Amino acid sequence: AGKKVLIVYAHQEPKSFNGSLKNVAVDELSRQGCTVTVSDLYAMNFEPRATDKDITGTLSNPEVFNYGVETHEAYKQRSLASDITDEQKKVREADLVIFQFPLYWFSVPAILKGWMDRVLCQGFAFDIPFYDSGLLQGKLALLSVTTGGTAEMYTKTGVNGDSRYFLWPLQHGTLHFCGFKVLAPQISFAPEIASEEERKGMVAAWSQRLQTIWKEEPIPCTAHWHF
Amino acid sequence: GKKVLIVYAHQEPKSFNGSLKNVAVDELSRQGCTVTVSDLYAMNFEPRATDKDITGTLSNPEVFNYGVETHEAYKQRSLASDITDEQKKVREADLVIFQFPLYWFSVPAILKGWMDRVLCQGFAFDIPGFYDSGLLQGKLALLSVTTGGTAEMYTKTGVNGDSRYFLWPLQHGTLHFCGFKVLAPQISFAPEIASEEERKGMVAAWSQRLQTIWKEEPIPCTAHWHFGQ
Ligand SMILES: Cc1cc2nc3c(=O)[nH]c(=O)nc-3n(C[C@H](O)[C@H](O)[C@H](O)COP(=O)(O)OP(=O)(O)OC[C@H]3O[C@@H](n4cnc5c(N)ncnc54)[C@H](O)[C@@H]3O)c2cc1C
Ligand SMILES: Cc1cc2nc3c(=O)[nH]c(=O)nc-3n(C[C@H](O)[C@H](O)[C@H](O)COP(=O)(O)OP(=O)(O)OC[C@H]3O[C@@H](n4cnc5c(N)ncnc54)[C@H](O)[C@@H]3O)c2cc1C
Ligand SMILES: NC(=O)c1cc(N2CC2)c([N+](=O)[O-])cc1[N+](=O)[O-]
Ligand SMILES: NC(=O)c1cc(N2CC2)c([N+](=O)[O-])cc1[N+](=O)[O-]
Ligand SMILES: [Zn+2]
Ligand SMILES: [Zn+2]
Repeated sequence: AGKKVLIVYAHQEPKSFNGSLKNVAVDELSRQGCTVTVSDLYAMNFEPRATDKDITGTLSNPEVFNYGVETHEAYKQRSLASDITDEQKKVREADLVIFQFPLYWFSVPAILKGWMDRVLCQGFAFDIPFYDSGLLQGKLALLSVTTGGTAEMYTKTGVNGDSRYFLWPLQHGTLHFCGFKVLAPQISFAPEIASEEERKGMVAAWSQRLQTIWKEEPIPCTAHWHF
Repeated sequence: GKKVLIVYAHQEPKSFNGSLKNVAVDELSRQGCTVTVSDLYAMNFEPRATDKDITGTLSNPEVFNYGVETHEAYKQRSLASDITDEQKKVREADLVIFQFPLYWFSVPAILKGWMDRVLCQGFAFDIPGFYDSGLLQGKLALLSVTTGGTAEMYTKTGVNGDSRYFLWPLQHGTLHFCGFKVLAPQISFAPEIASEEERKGMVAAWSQRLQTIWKEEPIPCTAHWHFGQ
């Protein structure tokens, strides 16, 4: 009872296939009785750049600027920019964080990379001394990604290599590092090339999966699993 | 008459990344290379991929698709001038160096947005016309990366796994995809942790390698190189 879900959504176009996957997730989780929140990064015009503007008032060291150190101190002293702290409050509350994005250069769009860079700061998401000691432990995360390339292109012997290869920085380097349990990713291959029956199939496979995500076991987020 | 582009992503000129950038400029300049630096934070480079990147009529205003609309805008010469400025720098370069701190096992978002917006279809690749037939064929690229984690942490049985694991999306998914020959990356491990002499050692090791980069062969940018299966 009482689950909270955050969808971090990174697509420019509401009528896009990513938009449809986002809306189906909202409708399905909402129908289940979940509390749902969406961060529509493009709609918020989310700032992706990691700068000194992220710290309100005086800097820890004005002579030489170190983003990691200065955000860590600002977090502790409650003087991070309000857009960062609004996102952190959403993450703190969520039991599950879904990231919904098109694959850009085997990775996340820059706007979503900037959300990770700015929101997941030391003191909040991890400290030194991460992974299993990571501060977001107990939370689930699940990447829902769309690609331009077909499934066949993303195999061990295909041009792009296994899709698990590009997931490692996101799943292990980021999500696991912060203490998340990672659910198996949802990959919708090459929707722009797909038939309208296929696109419907992939959208329904997504909603079908959402009906039972609370029963899913996390993946073993290991080198072995990805490689 | 070699031309070099450094795409540089650090907020602070006094940083370790700034030092590596400066010795690259100094050393390449001393050899007689033509050198350009794109200092992204200093340019306040726009990382977001939006419809502002296209001037003039969208091909399909009703449903906006960034890849389609930028491809068409490239061909029509209606991309925003900050994108076209960077493309002219890439077009002219024999060697592109990326210099950046590792952020979440990847590039900082500002540099990610440079890749997302500069390397568009028609310019960097076509469908078909990618990997070994990518449009930037004949050009060299080199990642010069700094990390918070030490070398021990970035081994096969280290906490982070091998450093080559995180290089795949950049080296293969992006640089090789666009037709670049990729040189072996320069990784400067954990400079904030290092001693004064070890930081100097790492700077001098970069300088020293640059003296001879024109003699280097590219790596085999393969799954086996990155992953050893
Ligand atoms: C900078 C950049 C870098 C990229 N790098 C990579 C990369 O490294 N690797 C890779 O594989 N790809 C890459 N791509 C391709 C990219 O991942 C795809 O273009 C994207 O995933 C397609 O998803 P979409 O939401 O944008 O689809 P859309 O084009 O918006 O939708 C596909 C079709 O589905 C339709 N649709 C919408 N909703 C529904 C619904 N309810 N039911 C049925 N149909 C519907 C739409 O009308 C549309 O025709 C890159 C693209 C860009 C722009
Ligand atoms: C959002 C974020 C995400 C991150 N994710 C990762 C990650 O996934 N993995 C990881 O390993 N790390 C990660 N880090 C750490 C990051 O990679 C390091 O902080 C960065 O690489 C350190 O490089 P720097 O240039 O900033 O060093 P600096 O902060 O500048 O410090 C290095 C020292 O070298 C000194 N120095 C400068 N020039 C010279 C010179 N000429 N000779 C001798 N000494 C000199 C400086 O004064 C300084 O004391 C992350 C950091 C942030 C903020
Ligand atoms: N269709 C594809 O296979 C494709 C398409 C694009 N662009 C056209 C959308 C990109 N990409 O931009 O990196 C990459 C791939 N890819 O398989 O690595
Ligand atoms: N020093 C490290 O070990 C380190 C430090 C940082 N931050 C403090 C600079 C990050 N990181 O930001 O995810 C990651 C790692 N890491 O090895 O995966
Ligand atoms: Zn892991
Ligand atoms: Zn390759």
